[PDB]
Amino acid sequence: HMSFLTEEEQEAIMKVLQRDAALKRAEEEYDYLIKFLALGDSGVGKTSVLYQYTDGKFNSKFITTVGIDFREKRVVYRASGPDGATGRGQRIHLQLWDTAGLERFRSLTTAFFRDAMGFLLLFDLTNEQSFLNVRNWISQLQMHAYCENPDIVLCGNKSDLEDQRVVKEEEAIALAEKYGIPYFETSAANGTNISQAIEMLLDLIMKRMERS
Amino acid sequence: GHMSFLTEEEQEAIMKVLQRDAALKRAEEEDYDYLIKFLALGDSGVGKTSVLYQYTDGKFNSKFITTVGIDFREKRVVYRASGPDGATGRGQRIHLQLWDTAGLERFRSLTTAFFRDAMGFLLLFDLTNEQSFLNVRNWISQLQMHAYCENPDIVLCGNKSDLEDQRVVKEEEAIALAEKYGIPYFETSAANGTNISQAIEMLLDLIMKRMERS
Ligand SMILES: Nc1nc2c(ncn2[C@@H]2O[C@H](COP(=O)(O)OP(=O)(O)NP(=O)(O)O)[C@@H](O)[C@H]2O)c(=O)[nH]1
Ligand SMILES: Nc1nc2c(ncn2[C@@H]2O[C@H](COP(=O)(O)OP(=O)(O)NP(=O)(O)O)[C@@H](O)[C@H]2O)c(=O)[nH]1
Ligand SMILES: *CCC(=O)Nc1ccc(S(=O)(=O)N2CCCC2)c(OC)c1
Ligand SMILES: *CCC(=O)Nc1ccc(S(=O)(=O)N2CCCC2)c(OC)c1
Ligand SMILES: [Mg+2]
Ligand SMILES: [Mg+2]
Repeated sequence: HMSFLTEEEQEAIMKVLQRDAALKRAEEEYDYLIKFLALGDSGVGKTSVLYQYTDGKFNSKFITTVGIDFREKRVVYRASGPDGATGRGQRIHLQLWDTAGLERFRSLTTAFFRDAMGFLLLFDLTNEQSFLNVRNWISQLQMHAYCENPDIVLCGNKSDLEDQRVVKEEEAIALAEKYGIPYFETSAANGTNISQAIEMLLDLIMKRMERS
Repeated sequence: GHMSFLTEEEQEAIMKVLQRDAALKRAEEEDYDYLIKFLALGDSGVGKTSVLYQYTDGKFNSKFITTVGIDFREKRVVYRASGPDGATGRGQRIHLQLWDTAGLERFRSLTTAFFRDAMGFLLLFDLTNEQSFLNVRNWISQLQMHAYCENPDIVLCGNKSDLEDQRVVKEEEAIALAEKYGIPYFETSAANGTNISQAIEMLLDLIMKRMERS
C-alpha cells in the first residue's frame, strides 16, 4: 500500500553503476564504444526489446525495471552507402541503456541521457496514452541530451498484439514525419523489426560522427 | 529502514538542476579555456554546501538547509601553472562547476550517478563528529569503485575548524589517514573561510597537472 525505496532496490542500482564505471574505465585504453538509451512509459517493452535483441528470448511476465540497467552486445557495423552500397566493417561494442519508465525514477533516469549518443523511444501500440506521451518524451530528450538535436528512432511496440492495437499506423507515421525521425513497428515477443530499428539508430550515430 | 521515495517537490528540484546542467554542458560543447568539474561528498551535515558557498560568494548561513539530492555552483577563476623553481606560467581561464551531493543514504544512488562527471573530489568530514571521520574510509573506497579514473585526485577536508571547543577528531588521526592514502589534507572552516580556497586550489592544481601529462 505504501512503498519506500528499499535497501535491496538501492543495492541493485549501485551494482549497475559499479558495472558502468568498470566498463568505462576499461574503454579508456572494442574498436568503438557506441552507447544509446531506451526510454518510454512503463510497460511499453523497453527491457523486453533489448533482451530480444541481445539474446533472442522473450519473457511474458512483467518484471518492472528497478531504476536503471544496461546490456551489451558486440556487433559489426558496415557503413551503408547510397543506393544499397555498404562499406568496411569495424567492430562496434554496444552499451544498451535501459531505463525505468515509472515517474518515481524520473530524476535518476534523466541523468543518464547525457551518456547516450542516441535514443530508442518506445510506445505501446496497444496503449494510446503511451503514444500521446511521445511528445513530452521528445522534448525531455532535446532538453537533457548531449547534443543540440539528438538522433532518435521511434518504436511502436507490441505489433504482435494485432487484435489490441489502438494506435492507427497513420497517426504514428505522421508524428514521426513531423519530427524527422525514423519509425518502426516492433515486437519483442517475436523479434520483428528489432534488429532493423536498432541498426538504424547505430547508422544515425555513426554517420553523424563522420561529419566532424 | 524506510527511505521515502522523492516527493513531487523534491523531484522538480532535481530536474531543474539537471536542466541547468544540460544548458551549461551544451554551451561548452559549442571563451574560457577549460571546463573543470569537482564533486563534494561526505556525510550529511559536515558542511559541503557551506564550503562551496563560502568559496563562490564569501558568505555563510547558520541555518541547516539540507541539500535535495544534488546541486552545483560555478566560479570563473584564473589558474597559473607552477613550473620548476616557481616558474609560474600564463594565466589560464578556468570555468569551475562544483557539484554538491546530498549525504543522506536515501540519495546515494542518485549522487553516485554523478561521479562520472567529476575530474576530482572534495571529501569532507566534520571535526566535531568522530563518526563522520570514521566513514572517510568507506567514502574513499566508494570513490575508487565509481570514479571514472583510476586513482582519482582527492583533497580531504576536515571542516568546522572554527568550533575549537567542540573539536573531537584528533589531528594526528586524520593526518595519518591522509598520508595512508597519499591525498592532501586541509582543516577548513566554512564560517570564517579558513583554508577553503587553498583546498579547492590544491585540487585544481592536481587536475591541471594531471591533465598536462596526457
Ligand atoms: N505481446 C507482447 N508483450 C510484450 C512485448 N514487449 C513487452 N511485452 C510485455 O509487456 C510487459 C512489459 O514489458 P517490459 O519490457 O517489462 O516493459 P518496460 O518498458 O521495460 N517497463 P518498465 O519501464 O517498468 O521497466 C511484460 O509483460 C512483457 O512481457 C511485445 O512486443 N509483445
Ligand atoms: N561553525 C561552522 N558551522 C558550519 C561549518 N560548515 C557548515 N556549518 C554548519 O553546519 C551545518 C552543515 O550545513 P551544510 O553545509 O548544509 O552541510 P552539508 O554537508 O552540505 N549537508 P547535506 O549533505 O545534508 O546537504 C549547517 O548548519 C551549517 O551552517 C563550518 O565550517 N563551521
Ligand atoms: C551529437 C550526438 C552525440 O551525442 N554524439 C556523441 C559522440 C561521442 C560521445 S563520447 O561518449 O564518446 N565522449 C564524452 C565526451 C566527448 C566524447 C558522446 O557521449 C555521449 C556523444
Ligand atoms: C584521470 C582524472 C580525470 O578524471 N580526468 C578527466 C579529464 C576530462 C574529463 S571530461 O569531462 O572532459 N570527459 C568526460 C567524458 C570524456 C571526456 C573527465 O571526465 C569527467 C575526466
Ligand atoms: Mg523494463
Ligand atoms: Mg548540503
